[PDB]
Amino acid sequence: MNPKSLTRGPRDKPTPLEELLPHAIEFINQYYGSFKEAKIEEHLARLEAVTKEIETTGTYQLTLDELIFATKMAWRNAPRCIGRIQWSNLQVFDARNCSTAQEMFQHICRHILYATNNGNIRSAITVFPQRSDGKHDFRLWNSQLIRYAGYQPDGTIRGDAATLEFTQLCIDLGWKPRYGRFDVLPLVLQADGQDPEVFEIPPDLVLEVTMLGLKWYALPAVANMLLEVGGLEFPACPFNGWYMGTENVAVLHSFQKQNVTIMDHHTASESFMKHMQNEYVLSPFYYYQIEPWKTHIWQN
Amino acid sequence: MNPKSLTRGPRDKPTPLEELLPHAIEFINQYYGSFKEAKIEEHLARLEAVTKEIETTGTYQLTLDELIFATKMAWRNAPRCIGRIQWSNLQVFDARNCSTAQEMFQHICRHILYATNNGNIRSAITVFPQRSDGKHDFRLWNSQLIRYAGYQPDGTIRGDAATLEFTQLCIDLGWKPRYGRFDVLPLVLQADGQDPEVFEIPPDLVLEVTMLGLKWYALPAVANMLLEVGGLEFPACPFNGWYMGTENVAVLHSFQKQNVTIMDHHTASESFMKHMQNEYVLSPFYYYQIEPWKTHIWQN
Ligand code: HEM
Ligand code: HEM
Ligand SMILES: Oc1ccc(-n2ccnc2)cc1
Ligand SMILES: Oc1ccc(-n2ccnc2)cc1
Repeated sequence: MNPKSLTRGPRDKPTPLEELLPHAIEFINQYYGSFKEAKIEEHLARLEAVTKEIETTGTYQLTLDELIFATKMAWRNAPRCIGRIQWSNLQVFDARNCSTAQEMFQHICRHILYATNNGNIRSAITVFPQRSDGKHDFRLWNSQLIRYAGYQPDGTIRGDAATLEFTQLCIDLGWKPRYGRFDVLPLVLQADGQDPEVFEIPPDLVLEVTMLGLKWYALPAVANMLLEVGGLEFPACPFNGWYMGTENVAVLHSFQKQNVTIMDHHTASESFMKHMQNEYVLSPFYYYQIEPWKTHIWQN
Repeated sequence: MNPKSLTRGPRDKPTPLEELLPHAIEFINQYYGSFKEAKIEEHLARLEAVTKEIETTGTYQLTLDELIFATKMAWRNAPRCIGRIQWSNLQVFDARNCSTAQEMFQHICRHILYATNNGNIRSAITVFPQRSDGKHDFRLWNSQLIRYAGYQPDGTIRGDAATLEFTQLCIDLGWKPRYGRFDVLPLVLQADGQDPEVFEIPPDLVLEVTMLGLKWYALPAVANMLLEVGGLEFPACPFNGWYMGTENVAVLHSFQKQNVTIMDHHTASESFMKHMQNEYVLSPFYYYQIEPWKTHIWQN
């Protein structure tokens, strides 16, 4: 077996041109090939401009349309994603001009607003600036945009056991811990390679389904993966879908009763129909990363 | 003399409760004693929960923090390890929820990525699921994560003489032998007691220092030892440090010239300083095991 690593790690220098160029050329071919027999002269013109740009700046910028295509192909290329059957139902937010953690926060607020849509969940991805030298990365330190804290004496955990470590990190970063079963964690946002800053999510932005005391948030958003395309790496690119029912009877009932989208049969059929409507190593690809608190060099 | 065996062998049944319990109790004491005079009520609460768990499930689970403490104390307890002077400089990856060999492979990929760190080596250990009945062991059959193959007519060996036997095993397992001096061996990974599966390491994951033709890999990682803690046994727990210069002038020069960490005086001083920064029979312990191809019962 020759599996590939599903993880893409940090860099300390820009991707070498002899490495970047072949990957860019190949992505551009994939993009223009999606037009089948059309746009040969456009394809060649784009190859030229991208090459000059790489040779002159050391890197290159995707067009918006190339970016959109890439986010959708990367989704189509996600082996375990059940939602990838309707990969054309994806809203893209272009945050590649983002500079600060405060601005990252506002972009994420918009994403959560749009995607949650009062319960009528819509799939979205927000793409922050691409990796340059690897010393100025944008990262979300959260695993998901919305997730409950987990607190550890008897060895048992209150909250989400999966967030024990990250929760402790937020505390260490000055976040004030409640100790409930359902405390929504703050966003921990890193911009331009700087130390991360901590932002509470406005509670009204968090839609929850009450199930006994049980409760859960409506929006499943992956915060911590990296988008690769044409040799470019985007270490900050949160995306969301909607929940599968499986990840109990009460749950399937409560989401449906509160009108929050889940992947039931009707939704599967509806979203696939909408997908077919739009019809009028793997790359690009979403990689896992190393948890950033294990690799970050603190400014202070 | 009453030396202890440095080897810990296989089991065919779970550790008996009358044996496990005293060891768990003692480890918990060691863990809470590291808090000196604090957390007496927490200590007692943990003793209770661990005992009930052992009595009800036949075993118990460490908290993440207990696991981390154990990996570091086991390192501190390693008699021949020169690096143990800075035992607090250890990154822990928790893979105790691993199920398959494919997943083991991805965890090891992450470990190699993190630890190699483009040459700025960082010490890490990845802990796979603990032994249950001894019939579902996770094992790495390699002695090191990265090591060159050794090929034997005149009785001389091409490659690493220390891997003659394991190399032959990989071939028997269907791995296609080149016959160079520096062929990186595949990972041979056993999950849940099943027959091992063979995985080529992605070449880009392997950092090498070119010294004449001489060459060598940057990352020294022990693949085949067992971590013991509180009566629990972890038969798969690869860890790495960085090389000592001694294990030639050209070598010390080439690593330093390519910026790959070795235990020179500066590094010794730097890592010890970082260690002191963190300051704000033996158990736990790393045991040797019997080479698994000598004990494994083939499913097919
Ligand atoms: C519209 C609803 C969607 C559904 C129902 C869905 C469902 C899932 C499920 C069930 C998994 C597997 C998780 C596990 O292993 O337990 C998954 C993984 C994943 N999803 Fe989605 N997803 C959706 C949208 C998206 C979107 C919009 C993207 C990205 C543009 C995406 C990218 C991924 C990736 C990269 C993974 C993990 C890697 C892998 O699949 O191997 N998904 N998704
Ligand atoms: C950071 C750099 C490190 C250095 C320079 C270092 C160096 C060494 C050396 C020189 C040996 C002796 C090998 C021989 O006998 O020829 C050794 C053995 C060993 N090391 Fe390390 N080591 C490091 C990190 C680690 C880590 C991270 C662990 C585990 C968490 C570890 C655990 C051991 C064990 C168990 C042995 C063999 C048993 C024994 O010491 O008797 N070492 N190490
Ligand atoms: O913990 C999570 C959350 C959301 C996930 N997801 C959303 C869309 N696709 C996967 C996956 C895993
Ligand atoms: O053959 C090896 C490789 C690495 C080793 N090591 C790494 C860290 N500590 C020991 C020891 C022996």
